[PDB]
Amino acid sequence: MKHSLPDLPYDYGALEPHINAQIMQLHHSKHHAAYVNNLNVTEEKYQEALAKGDVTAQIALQPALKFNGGGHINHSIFWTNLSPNGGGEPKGELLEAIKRDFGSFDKFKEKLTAASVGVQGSGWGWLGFNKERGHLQIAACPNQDPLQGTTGLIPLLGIDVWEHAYYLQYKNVRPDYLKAIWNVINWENVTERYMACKK
Amino acid sequence: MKHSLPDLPYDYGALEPHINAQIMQLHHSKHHAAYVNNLNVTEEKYQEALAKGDVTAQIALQPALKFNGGGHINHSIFWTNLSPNGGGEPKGELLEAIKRDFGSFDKFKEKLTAASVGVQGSGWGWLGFNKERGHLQIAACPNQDPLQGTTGLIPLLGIDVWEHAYYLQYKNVRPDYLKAIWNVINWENVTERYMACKK
Amino acid sequence: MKHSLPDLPYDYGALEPHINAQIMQLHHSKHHAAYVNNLNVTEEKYQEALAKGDVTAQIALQPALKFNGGGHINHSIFWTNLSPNGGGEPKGELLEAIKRDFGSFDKFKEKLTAASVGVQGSGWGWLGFNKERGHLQIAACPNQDPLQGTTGLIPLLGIDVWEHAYYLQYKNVRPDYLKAIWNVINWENVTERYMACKK
Amino acid sequence: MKHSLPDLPYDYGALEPHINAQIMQLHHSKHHAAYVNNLNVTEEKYQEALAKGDVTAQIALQPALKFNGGGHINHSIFWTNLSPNGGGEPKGELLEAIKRDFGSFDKFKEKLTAASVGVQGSGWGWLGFNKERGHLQIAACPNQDPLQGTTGLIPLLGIDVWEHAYYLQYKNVRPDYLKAIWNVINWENVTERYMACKK
Ligand SMILES: [Mn+2]
Ligand SMILES: [Mn+2]
Ligand SMILES: [Mn+2]
Ligand SMILES: [Mn+2]
Repeated sequence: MKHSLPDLPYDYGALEPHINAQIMQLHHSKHHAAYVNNLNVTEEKYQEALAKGDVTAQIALQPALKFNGGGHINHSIFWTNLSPNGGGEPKGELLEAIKRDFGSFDKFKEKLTAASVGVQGSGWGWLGFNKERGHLQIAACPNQDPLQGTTGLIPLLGIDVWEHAYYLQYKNVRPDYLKAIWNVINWENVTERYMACKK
Repeated sequence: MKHSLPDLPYDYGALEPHINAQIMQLHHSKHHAAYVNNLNVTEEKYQEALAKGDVTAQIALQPALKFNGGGHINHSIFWTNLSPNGGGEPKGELLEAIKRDFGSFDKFKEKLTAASVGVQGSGWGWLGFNKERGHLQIAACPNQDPLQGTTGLIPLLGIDVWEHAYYLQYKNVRPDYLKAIWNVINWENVTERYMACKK
Repeated sequence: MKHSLPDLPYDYGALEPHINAQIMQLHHSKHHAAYVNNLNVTEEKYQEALAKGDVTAQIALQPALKFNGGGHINHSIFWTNLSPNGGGEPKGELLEAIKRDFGSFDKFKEKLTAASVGVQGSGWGWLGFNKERGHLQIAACPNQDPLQGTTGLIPLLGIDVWEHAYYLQYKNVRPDYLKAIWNVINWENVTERYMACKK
Repeated sequence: MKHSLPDLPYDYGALEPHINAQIMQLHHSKHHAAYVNNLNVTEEKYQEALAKGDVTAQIALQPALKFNGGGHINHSIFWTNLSPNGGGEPKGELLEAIKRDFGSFDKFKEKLTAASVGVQGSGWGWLGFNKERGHLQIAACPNQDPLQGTTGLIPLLGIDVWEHAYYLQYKNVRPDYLKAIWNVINWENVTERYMACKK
């Protein structure tokens, strides 16, 4: 059905000094663009194999489908999770859910930071919503494996810990990047995603 | 177009005493039948998701697509790899390739046996053809991961080491099953698959 | 110090008609016995590699360490999770936690059944305790990957869905085995494991 | 047995302009150093669990052992695979093996480049020696999974395609990094590793 690179909801430098403009521009215009481009190529090749009934070709295409498809899913959410007007704490029912499920907002930040810094290799840290249990949940995903597609949790807030998300600015020091990104979390967007999870 | 369960090319009791009739009937009429049906179900849900551009739904279906699709691929080859007219050693160029790539037929049997008995959990041992290198190659695959779809090798001979392939007759002693199955290998079919790889 | 095969706490035929005596004897005296012995073999080779600083040899041994070590861990819990005095529903705080975290005992049974029947290939379904969140949690594990070692959840109740756990009696119909096993769950043991988690 | 960060066999700027000095210094003094440091911590924790017979703790430590242990193995080989005096083509039996197993030196470069650029996420491209088959073989490894520990192939030449190996200089354009690194391949070292594989 054709996938497209979404416009960034802000200027490439809007998240400075926490994530610099060179990273944002590369991350959106090169990395996410490649995922979209390679996803469209892979989807067309899957339509051919499916019409041909070639199951071997379908299975051979699965790694590229999950990698680029997950990449598209994850980054499309990620851009909306950040804002130049972000930072601080959420309000209302989301903040109450965070206190109820994690103890406090500070304890939640520790848990999500720990999950993000604990990713060995490329991956993502996620705050998600468990619809079956009706409460928040933190999970980590490898490479571009998307949260809902691989675990069923509804994504609320994602932290990209691929090296291209921080290396130009923070080099190997991923914890400095994790501390900085809290200043640009768009809690308005995370609240919207949380409210959508409830009828 | 759909996928269908192939008829077994021989009687359910044709491979006794090496593989008994209760195993052959369950393995074909229950296990393979389930894979083919569930593959068609999974493909239909993927057909819908692909047209809808729902990448999350596509990625969520990948485990079932590889598992049932691989199940169909692997067992369809497996039935042709066995025959009451089987056993012994291959002839002609396949035997020459085995001696060239593995040293001898007996050395090849140990390597394929070792790969099959070495599967921890469910899986398959494979003799394949490496098209890029132009020679034979042995590999092991977990669960129903199909050989060509996951490694690119062209399948020539597969050994199913799922417990349902032997447990009723050999119980926990997988090596006893592996010793017996050499008596029913259809080297005519494996030779046909090998000759198709070279041109 | 070594690891040893624990005696089964009941007769091999004590769980009939739900799990027959041939399965119980093979499962304990053949399968679990193999895991314990091979675990001790693998640990000794790792003991040597660790003292030698041979990291390649250590890493090569990890699949066998997790597989046989998990095999020992999982089955040692499994035997205590079953009893001829089992069946029915738990009492006290465990039942209260089940109702609180899953809605009802019946809803909990479906979720654990769904996780167990959903294992593609060999594996286990688990009811566990999340120490960080302080509540119950269901998870599925592949092959012999143990629950606490791979996810941190404390094991309370495990359902072995390897084919050797049911095939002789129920053949391919894993749901028939899952329905039967609820009749022999030792809720006294699961309650003991749950109460140890809270302090 | 205590692991230590090996000295780099050359100056941090010795591989310029192909890999810049900032990358080499970060790669050796920060990334490899961390692998060594975290490996030593993990090994000490494994000795405690092993003496305690805590198999759960051993299995929980396996990801960090493979990650940091593999990281140490892979980078220790990598530094020796490069040299300011490198580039060009190998001579003697290694060059003959490359021509025999891959067709030509240029075709081999294409195959190893393709394997390296094909790594989705973090990982490594390897030219290895298959001792059982007695010929060269190309393989790719995810994250820090070491070649010999996970596949049995003897490592001859490794290409690190983690983003920290090239991103500061080449950004997202991994193919430009792969083309440049051929100018500093230490074929003297690769030849030594190849000759050691033969009696
Ligand atoms: Mn990214
Ligand atoms: Mn089968
Ligand atoms: Mn078992
Ligand atoms: Mn590196």
